[PDB]
Amino acid sequence: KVFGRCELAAAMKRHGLDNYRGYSLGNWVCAAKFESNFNTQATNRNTDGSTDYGILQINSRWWCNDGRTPGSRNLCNIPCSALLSSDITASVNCAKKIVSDGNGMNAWVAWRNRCKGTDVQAWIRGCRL
Ligand code: NA
Repeated sequence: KVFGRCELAAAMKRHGLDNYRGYSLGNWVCAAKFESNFNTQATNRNTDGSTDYGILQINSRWWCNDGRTPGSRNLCNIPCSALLSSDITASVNCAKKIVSDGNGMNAWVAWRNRCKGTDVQAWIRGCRL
């Protein structure tokens, strides 16, 4: 599913991301925009053989099992295909583990390069939250 901007904000807010680990909702929306363009089914392959999955582009080396990533961990205890659902719950739950792990939202290179230090409140302006 391809979310609208305010639709995804609302969904993220109901799953408890606003201000999670001190990261306001506009941070998450901004990171989803550039990681995937709001498209749950998104995937992208990395040089090291891993793949990034879903709205938040979560990586199979550490966080999910795809069966084709050697030696990798599955710290979220889920198959990577669960991250492609129209129901973003599974991705949100996994992202809460990522952002708590020590580097905060710097785990998302699109966030670091395109959202960090910007007026990320823009991303939820206009929305009925
Ligand atoms: Na894995």
